[PDB]
Order: sequence, then C-alpha cells, then structure tokens
Amino acid sequence: SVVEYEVVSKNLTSKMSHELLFSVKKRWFVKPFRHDRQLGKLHYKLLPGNYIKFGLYVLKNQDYARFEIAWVHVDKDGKIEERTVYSIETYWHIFIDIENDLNCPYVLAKFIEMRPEFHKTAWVEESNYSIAEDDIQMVESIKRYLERKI
Ligand code: NI
Ligand code: NI
Repeated sequence: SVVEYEVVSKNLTSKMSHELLFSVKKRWFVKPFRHDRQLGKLHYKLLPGNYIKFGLYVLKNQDYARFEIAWVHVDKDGKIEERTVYSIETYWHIFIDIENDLNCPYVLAKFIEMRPEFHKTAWVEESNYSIAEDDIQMVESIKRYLERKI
C-alpha cells in the first residue's frame, strides 16, 4: 500500500528550488527512490503516515531565500493533502551561513547542507540515524531559531 509523490530539486544558474521529505516516524530524511536531473525533480515512494516537506526557494541575484515547512498527510486510499505550517523570507547569504552556525537546529543545518549541486538534484543517504526531538519540538526549535537569527 504505497504512494508516489513529487518534490522539486533544481539548482539553475538563476534560481534554486530544493524540497526534501523528512519522515515523522523515522525522525530523519527519506530516501528518494528516483532522482530526476533532466527536469529537476525527486521521486518518493511513501508508506501511509505523516512526513514533512522542507522547502528552500532561492533567487540568487536578488539575494532572496524563502523557507517553508509543509505538512504532508497520506491516508489509506493513497490520498494526499498538503498545508504549509510555516513560511519565512530572508536574504540567501544569511541562509547559507546557517550551515556554519555551531549551535542551531541540526536537521536545519543538515537540510541547507543537502541543497542540490548545479544542474542537479540533491540526494538522501541510506541513513539509520534519528534525532532526539519529535516532529513538534523539531519544527518549533527551527521556528524559534530562525526567529532569533532574524
Ligand atoms: Ni487521515
Ligand atoms: Ni509554532
């Protein structure tokens, strides 16, 4: 009882759109079944449950970065419903520097760091690691963090 879903992963000369799915249950990012470079898209095969889609849209030359957090809900009929639960606009040079922020949410640090290379998709490692926090605390800490950073 599986379902397929599509996020955008592309780093172009002018802009970058980087979305990745984080599993609520496994408390770490999801391995995509297929990375599509020709069109800048990843492909996931998701089991019924909840996951979270982090999004990072960047207009390089306008120093612009927006970061979104959306909640992805997959029920039994294989049906899919989405709602943004957070969205924030800010300069990109700030965003990129968040990687180096010693004390700052890890998954956020990880996310930014997994952005896709030029003309390519990103890709998720076969990891077994999980983070201490649960979906709620995780999102809050992230929110709470960027707030101060901004
Ligand atoms: Ni439901
Ligand atoms: Ni909140």
